[PDB]
Amino acid sequence: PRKYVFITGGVVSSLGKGILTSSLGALLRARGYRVTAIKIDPYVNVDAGTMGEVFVTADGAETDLDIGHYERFLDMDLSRGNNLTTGQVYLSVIQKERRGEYLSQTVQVIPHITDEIKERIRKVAEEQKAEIVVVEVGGTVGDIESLPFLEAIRQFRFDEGEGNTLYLHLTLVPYLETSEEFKTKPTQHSVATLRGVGIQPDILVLRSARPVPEEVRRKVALFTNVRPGHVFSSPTVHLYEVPLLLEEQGLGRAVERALGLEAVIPNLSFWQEAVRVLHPERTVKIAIAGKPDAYLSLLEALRHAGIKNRARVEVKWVDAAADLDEAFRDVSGILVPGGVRGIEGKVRAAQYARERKIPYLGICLGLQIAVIEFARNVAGLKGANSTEFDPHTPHPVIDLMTMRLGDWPMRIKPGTLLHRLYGKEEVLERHRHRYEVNPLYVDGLERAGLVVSATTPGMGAGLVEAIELKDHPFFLGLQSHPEFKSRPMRPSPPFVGFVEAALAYQ
Amino acid sequence: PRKYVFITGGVVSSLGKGILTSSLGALLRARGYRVTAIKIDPYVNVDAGTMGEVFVTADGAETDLDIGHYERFLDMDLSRGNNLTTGQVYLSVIQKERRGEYLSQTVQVIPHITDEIKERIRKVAEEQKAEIVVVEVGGTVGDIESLPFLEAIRQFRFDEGEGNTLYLHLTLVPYLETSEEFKTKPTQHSVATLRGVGIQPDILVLRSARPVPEEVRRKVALFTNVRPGHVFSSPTVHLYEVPLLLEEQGLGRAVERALGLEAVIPNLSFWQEAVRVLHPERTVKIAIAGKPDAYLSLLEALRHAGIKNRARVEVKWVDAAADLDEAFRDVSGILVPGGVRGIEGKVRAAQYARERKIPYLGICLGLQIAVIEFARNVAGLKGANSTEFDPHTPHPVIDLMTMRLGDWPMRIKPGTLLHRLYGKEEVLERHRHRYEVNPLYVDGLERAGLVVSATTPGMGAGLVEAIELKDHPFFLGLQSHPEFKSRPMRPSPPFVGFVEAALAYQ
Amino acid sequence: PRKYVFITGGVVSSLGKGILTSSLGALLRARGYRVTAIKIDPYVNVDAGTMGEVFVTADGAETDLDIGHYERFLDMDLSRGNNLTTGQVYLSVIQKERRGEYLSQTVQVIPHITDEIKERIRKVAEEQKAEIVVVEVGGTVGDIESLPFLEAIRQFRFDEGEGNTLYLHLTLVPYLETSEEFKTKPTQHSVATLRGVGIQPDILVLRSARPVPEEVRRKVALFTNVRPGHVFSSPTVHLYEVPLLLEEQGLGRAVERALGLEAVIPNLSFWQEAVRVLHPERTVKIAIAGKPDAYLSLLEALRHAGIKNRARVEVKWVDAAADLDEAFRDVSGILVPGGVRGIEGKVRAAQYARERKIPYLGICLGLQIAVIEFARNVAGLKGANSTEFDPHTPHPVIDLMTMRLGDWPMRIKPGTLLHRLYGKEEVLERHRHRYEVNPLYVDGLERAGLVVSATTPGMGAGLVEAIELKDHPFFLGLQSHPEFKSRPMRPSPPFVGFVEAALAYQ
Amino acid sequence: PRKYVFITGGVVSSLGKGILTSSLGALLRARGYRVTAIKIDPYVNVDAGTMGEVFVTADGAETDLDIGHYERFLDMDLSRGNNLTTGQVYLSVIQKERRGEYLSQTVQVIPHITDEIKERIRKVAEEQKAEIVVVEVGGTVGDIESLPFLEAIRQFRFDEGEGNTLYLHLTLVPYLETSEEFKTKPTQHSVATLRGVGIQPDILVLRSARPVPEEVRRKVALFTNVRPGHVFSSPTVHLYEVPLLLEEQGLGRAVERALGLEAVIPNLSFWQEAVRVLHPERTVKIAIAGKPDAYLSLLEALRHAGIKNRARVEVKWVDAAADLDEAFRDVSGILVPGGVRGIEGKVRAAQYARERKIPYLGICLGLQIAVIEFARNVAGLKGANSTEFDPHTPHPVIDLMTMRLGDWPMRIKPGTLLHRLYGKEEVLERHRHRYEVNPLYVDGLERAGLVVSATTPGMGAGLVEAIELKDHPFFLGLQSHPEFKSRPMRPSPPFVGFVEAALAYQ
Repeated sequence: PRKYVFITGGVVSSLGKGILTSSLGALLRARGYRVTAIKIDPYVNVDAGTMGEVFVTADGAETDLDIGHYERFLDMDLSRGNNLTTGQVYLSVIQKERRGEYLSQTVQVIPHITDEIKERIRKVAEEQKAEIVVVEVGGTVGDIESLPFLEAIRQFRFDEGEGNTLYLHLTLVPYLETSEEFKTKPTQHSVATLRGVGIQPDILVLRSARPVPEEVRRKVALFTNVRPGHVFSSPTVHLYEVPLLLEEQGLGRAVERALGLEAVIPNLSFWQEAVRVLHPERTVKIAIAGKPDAYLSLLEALRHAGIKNRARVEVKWVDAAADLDEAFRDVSGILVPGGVRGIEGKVRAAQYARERKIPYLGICLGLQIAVIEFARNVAGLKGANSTEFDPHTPHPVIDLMTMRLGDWPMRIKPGTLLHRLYGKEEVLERHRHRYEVNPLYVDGLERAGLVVSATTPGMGAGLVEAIELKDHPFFLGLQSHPEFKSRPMRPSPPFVGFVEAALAYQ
Repeated sequence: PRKYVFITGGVVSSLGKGILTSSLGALLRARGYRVTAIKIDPYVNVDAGTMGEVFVTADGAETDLDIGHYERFLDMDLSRGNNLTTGQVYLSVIQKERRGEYLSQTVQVIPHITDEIKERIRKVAEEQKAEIVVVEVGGTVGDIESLPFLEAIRQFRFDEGEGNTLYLHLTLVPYLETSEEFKTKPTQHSVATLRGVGIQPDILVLRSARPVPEEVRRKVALFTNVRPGHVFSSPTVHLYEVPLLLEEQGLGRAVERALGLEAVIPNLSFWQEAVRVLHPERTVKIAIAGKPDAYLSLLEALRHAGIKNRARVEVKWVDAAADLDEAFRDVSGILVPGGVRGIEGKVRAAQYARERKIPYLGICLGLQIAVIEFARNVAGLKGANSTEFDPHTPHPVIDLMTMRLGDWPMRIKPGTLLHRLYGKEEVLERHRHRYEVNPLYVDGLERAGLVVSATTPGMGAGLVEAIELKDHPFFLGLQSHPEFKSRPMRPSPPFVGFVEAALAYQ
Repeated sequence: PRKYVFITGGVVSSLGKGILTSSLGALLRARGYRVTAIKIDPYVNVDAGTMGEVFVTADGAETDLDIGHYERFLDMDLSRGNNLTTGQVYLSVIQKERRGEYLSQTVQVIPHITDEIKERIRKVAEEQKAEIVVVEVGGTVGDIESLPFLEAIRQFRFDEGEGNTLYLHLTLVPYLETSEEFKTKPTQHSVATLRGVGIQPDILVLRSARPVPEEVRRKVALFTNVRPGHVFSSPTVHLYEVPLLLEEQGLGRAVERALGLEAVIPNLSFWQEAVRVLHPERTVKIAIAGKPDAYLSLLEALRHAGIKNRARVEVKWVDAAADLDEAFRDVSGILVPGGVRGIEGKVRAAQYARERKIPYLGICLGLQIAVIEFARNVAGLKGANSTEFDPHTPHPVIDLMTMRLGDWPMRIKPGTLLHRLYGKEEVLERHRHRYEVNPLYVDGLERAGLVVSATTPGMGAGLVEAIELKDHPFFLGLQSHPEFKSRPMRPSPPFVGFVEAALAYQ
Repeated sequence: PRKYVFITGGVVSSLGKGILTSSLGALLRARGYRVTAIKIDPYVNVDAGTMGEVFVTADGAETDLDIGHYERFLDMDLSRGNNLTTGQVYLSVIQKERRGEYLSQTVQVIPHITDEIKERIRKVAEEQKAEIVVVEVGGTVGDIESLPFLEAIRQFRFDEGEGNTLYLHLTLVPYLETSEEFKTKPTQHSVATLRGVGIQPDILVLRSARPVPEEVRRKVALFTNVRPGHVFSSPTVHLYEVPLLLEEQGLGRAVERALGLEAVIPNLSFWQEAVRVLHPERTVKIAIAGKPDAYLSLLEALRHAGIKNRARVEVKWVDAAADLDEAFRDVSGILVPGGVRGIEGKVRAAQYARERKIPYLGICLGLQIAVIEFARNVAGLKGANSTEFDPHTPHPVIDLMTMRLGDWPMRIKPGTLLHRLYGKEEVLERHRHRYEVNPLYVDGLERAGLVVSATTPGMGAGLVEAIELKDHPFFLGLQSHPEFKSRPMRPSPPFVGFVEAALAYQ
């Protein structure tokens, strides 16, 4: 029987519910279960494409960044089905009643919208063969946008039967220094609101400025009709330790028993060894061309890399005149991420990284920038540009034709720098872009020394996917967003390679 | 400054809020104000077309039947803009965010859905030049489907300023015979729920099995923070007296003062004279071919007619073997309404009404039935039928090509029975049908004695709009639904004529 | 393990929750369980003495009339402990904190007031050796006066463990004739309010103008998270059939299983036979001197009597010039109940009943009235009166010294009319009065023919308890309220005797 | 017309509502209004005597410490009537219904308890001739203990009419460093709960870890239906500046206009000059014999004193072997406060302060300790003690006979050290103690050099009120708690004198 663990938030948002969901899911995987995670975003937006970073799943769905957390903690490919919104649900039901599919019935929030919500939850869990599905409800309990979702998950208790559903609630326990006292009132009120929509939480996670004492934890239990052993503290601490400490506190065992599952000692060797590496062995500083959650998967990628290279990575944020030497001193690498509203400054950094032999990695726009840079100062195409930043450029080396989305096959040219990192001839990488290297200028660029180490069969295409130079210690650029597939258990090669050269340059 | 009177319902629905809205609006018109009414239906259906009768406005919108009440009490043409639903609102906002119109913003119920709601209310009121707009909120206060609408109307207090908004709340006051006591608790709780969403009602209307005593009314006032003079009883009583009694109780004056309007004695002569006629002068019984709210506008039309002919009309519901003579004894007229799932029985009644010279009126399907009937037993086209009830008939006198919606121009053929009733050459009537008289069979039908007293220039067309026979005392059929435009101040001619002949046949 | 069944009410009061509580308790006794009932009255009054009738328990407590229902259905003596009020609870806790018993703690509603509430519930159940205790919460769910009590009973689920508590909720399902439809919305909202204070009802009882259809019952179940088999109808029907029909519907079995009790066919022979007698065999009409719930136990007593005498009793309410003959024609008995504000009219009826040999029974004041009457027109003590209605009377045959409360021993004088009815020499009867027969006038009254068939040893006393006359077919008066101990399984003798003579007089 | 400003708290308690109430009241006094403050404590305790410090008013009432804040900010004597509790209210109403004062009525929370609450508020305001009364509701909005009080203050809007009541609500706006963002959700929810009990706050005060930005303040306004100009920040900052900054923000003007009062520039010279002194001119450190809110009035007294002596006072908390010299180095004074559970250690400090000529001040127990000390090592009465700490002492110099409460007249012996400080012959000081100097030992103590500089005429007495020694630079002890009357506008002499000598000893 499939088990469902619902996680809601109260008092205030931003208390790390995404990580909580991710960590609980990992704790369940470490017990040998087939797990999946679903993020419910109560906003009216159909998806996150009109929008913090927008994560992209293999199927091309644009989603909330929590999906990326879930993928990294579960080491699992998710899909559009794992990110539910108010817009999707309402649009879906509305179009159905327009097609008369409800057979002249009067469609209401309950049960029509709620039925749609539960159906989507079950559908994705099915397709993903999940034994335990962790569903995180976005927003804060109380706001009206979450009501249809709260009623939907509440109904699961009856639908699934005894022992197959569990409700966790994350809340804030303010700490007042003046009085030096913890306040449990907000938690009490939030739980009362939950009960008001018909839900009694089984487990409570408390987040506070300081770790929550058992005395305070026992108080919260007494006033929320929650067993003391089911109240936990969620202190501020390397995100990789989160699942470790939660397991140590008993959250794993708690969820396990409440779900009617025979206890299974969890294998947390990976996470332990991961945090182990996280005193390192070395420490290199790389520069990122740009002006936090906007680069979450990017930063995580550098993290994974640092680990594979038993080395800590510091990140200096360079915001791109010729006053670079300083901005780039004490740095062993330059990374131009995907993007915007001004590109010459980066075109400058690419130029610099290229002539000073500083490890370089351009993602999406970062690749197009190196190409614009190469074309100008090497291929001799003055004013070369992307039609995105100059529609009238005489040399549109980057032109048209978020269009390419999700996984796209990339064919790696043998014996290239790109081939060394992947060690394979073909791989899939996720896309989200509308501009590409102009086919017409590809001949001339290679004649000048620009290497096209990757292209796509299409899906559909035949476009350039990666560029490099046989000539600097490390100069690579890819059109896709390799960070999106990067996982702590499997770092993205471009970043592993980039970090390596940064260590060699050190 | 435009005034807004919002009317909500509590405890239970079906207490006559539509009539309350209509009556208040009429009381305001009798004071010389430009008024309009808006019905908010919280269901997810975009409109009422996938669905009680479905009213059709002049612009072709399919709406809740309350619109028809508003049109009849206000003697005013309304539009799709006067019937707001959850589907419309959400679909509208969703499509806007898909077109990026929200400029990368995160769309939420508040303020995006609520802004859309208020915008639609103001838009329609503008186009209709309303000085006072009465907005009725469907559903019952408390259910979650109404929350976005309750928050939207609540915001009007602040947006419109002091003296420009008023909130009325209709509730049920159960009466327990055993104890012989009135119960005000439900009202108290409902008002508390309203306050919970931020609304304090200014006026309360109490509906009970028996009229509500001032003692009970004064109690409700004490426990709802509502002035005693602002608590009224809504007893069961001819619907036309409703506005009269409400005015007599002081509801008119109350609304007037709360809105900051100098008192104006209302001119209720029409309604008074209307109820005056409603001991009549005569009394004819007509038969309606069919199996209540499903024929609301139909029945109202007969009501208006009876009034124009200073005569009361009884309605025997005939559900169509040759055992008609009985079913049609003591009756002076036969009416076949628009429709379905079986038509031969009506084809029989048309046949009967035709050979026994019994006043006949067919609406929509009722016209097509007389044509099928004529074609068979007069034009000699055995098995003649509409392709709607027999796609394989050898003589599809009624075929294809709710397609035609709203007002369509009808050209009345001079000196016909149809011309006598309308006394004009051209008029507009509202449509809602997909089947029409087949052009190919029109020649042969007239040669047999069937008169085409009306057709349409199109919009688009050239189709038959009305049929009759120079030969029986009254035999008429129209493709449109003339009942939809019928108002107590202006009865629909086809029904006025139909009732007349019924009196002559008497 | 002791089981607790809590019964709450929603929407409106007065739906017969007292009878529901009584009936459920009887259904449980018919299964061989030791049962007790507790009435919680949320008003601030300490008890019902400052106040519908005020019932008096054997220990002298003045309580709500529901206690009398419980005693009659359970055939059980209850005590002050079975009627809990807000005043008692708060006064109790307040006096405790004044005596520092809370050890310098800050006393709050929760847990101090709530602890007091649960403690009183358990205390009484203990003393009464109850296996299943039915607790009825007065008032309507939602009002703030019941909050401390709702929180207290809610806590019992956790305190008592799984299978030992059950929550029943009685609500109103309005019926609208116009629409001819049942409304379940109020029930839905009331249940939502219950959930808001943390309670999910296990069983729902629906009360409506007409019996509630399974269709409506199944709807309520769907929208209240209550199993369909746990939703019952509480129709209007002889109160003695109530437990019968509730058992037939499955309420007995339902409660049984939810409490984890092996099913036990109930023995409902008594109730069946009782309703059996209730087409009678005869039918006598008696008159009650007075101007409904005010005489509940009185009327029940006549009911019990009628049953013992296989005869139906009609009650003509006589409100006491010499125009009695009419007021007392077609009547075979006169009863002057306890009381007031005017007594001469009754003094007249006593006079009449005495000279016309009409069976007479005076309770409390009714006895004192016969004595005033005898003293005047037989003992020749002009102006004889009670100092309660004439402090200056020259012959205070009734004087001072609700003072005597509860059970008081009565010694029946052998071979008297009072001895024939009780067939015993000594019994206990419940009191509630301050005025007594004046000792000084007792000698002279007997010399005139007034028989003192009962007195009290005291407790404390030596006062007259009953009077009669060897001379009329039946003339009896008691100082106590024998109706209070009258039970359908054991009618009160004075009433059994009174009804008998009424049959003989017939 | 009397104005009422109600102040409630939400989200969590302890945000400084007492100071807020005090500060607003002072801002109103600085405008020339007659003001008073009332503290409502929802706990069930009748008063604070069974209990943070317990403040004592002139009439002998034992109250919450907020009363002391109000007295200090308003420079006004308050009474038991200014501290309302749930116990008082319920006990009061209960005793009234027991005396039948409600005339057989059924007493309920509403309106009986609520009527009692409003009556007490108005009664005290009357007796205190208040033009504007500031009422602070203890507890947090939402908890059920405050419901009767919230309903009572809500009713004032209707009772007092337009422009005479204003509602202020203090809430917490958590600040999350990780996100570096302010959270307004809790405020939104708390305001929604207030609206749920029928109250819409007119003004909001926001308390956060960091001052609240106008951006956040404007957001809160948008989501609480509160004008932006009526939203203020309550930052952490000398408590005397509080009223200054609140006035600078516009809170004074805001309250003024909402109350319909013509603006009046406030005279805040005192508070300004007070904070002016608070960089001082000097700085002495005194020791307090003991182990925070427990000594609030005590500490405030030292504060007032420091001000009168243009000097800052540091407080070293000495917890009383002969290892004093250290514990008392760098200190210029010793203060033994009222109290307990162990006194020898203090007896030691008194001894030390006496032989080393260190300014000493004993309050209540502090005086009795100096007497026990004197009697032993000067009067030669070995084992001398108070029967409170040794019922068997052979020399009970302190014995019996919180008994003496509130203001008691003290007669100052001319030309004494006690006379120099007060400069008057007679004054009133507040008491709260049961033990007194034993009359029998007074002769012998003076013969040994102990000076009785004060006694009481009684009320009732003739007991010692103060002791000193002509011989050390400053050695004083009083039986009363002079700190209770100490106000920043009028420091308590004993403390002014004590601080002076501490400066001289410096």
